[PDB]
Amino acid sequence: EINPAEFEQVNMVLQGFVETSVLPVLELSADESHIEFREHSRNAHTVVWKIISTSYQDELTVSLHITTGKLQIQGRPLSCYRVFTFNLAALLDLQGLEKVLIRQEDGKANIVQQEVARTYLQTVMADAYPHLHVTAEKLLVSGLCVKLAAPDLPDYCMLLYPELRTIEGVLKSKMSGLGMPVQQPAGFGTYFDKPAAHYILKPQFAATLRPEQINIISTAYTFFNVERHSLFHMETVVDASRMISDMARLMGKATRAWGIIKDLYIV
Amino acid sequence: EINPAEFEQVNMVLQGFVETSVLPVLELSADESHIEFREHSRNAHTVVWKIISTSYQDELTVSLHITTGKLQIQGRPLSCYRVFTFNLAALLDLQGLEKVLIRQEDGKANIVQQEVARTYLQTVMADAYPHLHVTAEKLLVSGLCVKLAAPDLPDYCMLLYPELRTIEGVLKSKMSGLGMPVQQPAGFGTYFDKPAAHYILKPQFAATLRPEQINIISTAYTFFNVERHSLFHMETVVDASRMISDMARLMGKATRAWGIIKDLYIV
Repeated sequence: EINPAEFEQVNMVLQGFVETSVLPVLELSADESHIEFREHSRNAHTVVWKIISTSYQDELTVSLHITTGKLQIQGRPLSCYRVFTFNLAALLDLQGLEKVLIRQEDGKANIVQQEVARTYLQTVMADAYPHLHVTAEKLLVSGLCVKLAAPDLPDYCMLLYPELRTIEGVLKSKMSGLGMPVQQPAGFGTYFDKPAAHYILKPQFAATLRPEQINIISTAYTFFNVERHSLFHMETVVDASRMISDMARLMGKATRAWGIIKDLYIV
Repeated sequence: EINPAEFEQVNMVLQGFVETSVLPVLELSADESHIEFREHSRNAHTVVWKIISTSYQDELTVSLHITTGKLQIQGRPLSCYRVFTFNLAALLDLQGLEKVLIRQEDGKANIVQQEVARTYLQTVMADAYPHLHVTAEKLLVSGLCVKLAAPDLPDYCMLLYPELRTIEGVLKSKMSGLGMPVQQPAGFGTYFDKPAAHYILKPQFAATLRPEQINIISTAYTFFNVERHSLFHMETVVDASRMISDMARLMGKATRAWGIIKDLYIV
């Protein structure tokens, strides 16, 4: 089989944006070692940026229509798209999140009864649910509505974005509160070694913690890192046999993610 | 406020029926003390039954179009409708179940990703999920899809049907396996007393059981009886302040029901 993402064209418009909101998303995107951005043009009505990959040939055009608040994304749904929409995701309303995650118009996430999707999230998070940050709760509920109404797609891998962005925020605040700030250079990596396939906290940082703190931080970062690396580096384009074509398999990854999120809050 | 159900007309058609399937549903319906049915006409193509209430003036016309398999229901969505569709519910496909529970055409339960609705049910049922009867699992999953895609309704009370029918089946098999068969005359009631607002097993039947068996059977039957009585006797028409206008409140009843179902299986 062949992954269809590299033959696909993206040209979508997202509502309710101002430039102050878009700048940090571009900067976050450019923290990836293969991603950079630049401003291409600016006048009174429109500002256009270009996100490019320094590895594979790829360029994403992002246009803010200032007067209307509309943010347009144009290109292919490859690495620049995956990176930019990941960092954009927590800012989006339900309509916008669905568009970036399923890459179609006329999605149906807006027909899902939100209170029923919330009771789903309440059940899985259990004693973690009241600890959820406002942004996380909204992203996870909106992400559940997107999963619940997803159309038939060849690859569901992008539907894990709400969980992975949520892991990122909780991991960041948890490590920061434990004396391990995560900031722009080095990032998470200054805290972890990687023998075999798993990341474990370096000895000097582990030595300050209890064993359950050590374990949840290491297992959370490993899951976040491996899953996000696979998405950002198009691993399922390079190896189409790894496409998540089964929604039950996607949910298997989502339930694992929910368990990590839960543990990150109750420790 | 006023409940709109008594001003509403129902005329819907359900797919894939044969007469052998419909007869027991009519007979079950006529086990209610205020409900009776009769066959009105029969030829080679169509058989028509009439369900009537002996209390309030109400008549439901049920027509089986034999050649096409279509089962038509015509009347008002009052007591005969509530009783007949309750006993019909476990027989219906997703489209049919949605029609009887929301009373509209063009529902959207068919766009819900079933595997995501299943993982919802798997999470709430926990160690009970592998114990679920085939019919119960299908009804609960289909019922979840109906809740998830329900349109804006003034009264969501009917959306508890999948849970209440499921409680009924598990309660029946559990009591039967414990020496307490539930059959057509007397029914459940020959096993229970009712002091105050709660049903408790009669002493001679309690004396054979362990305390947790006694408690779950009594709390399950109380919930089933009170909730179903309120639906069958139009309590939210008589007292419109009790309409379940909030989907969060409906889900509160559904989660309680799920907990009873769970306990009924793990005892």
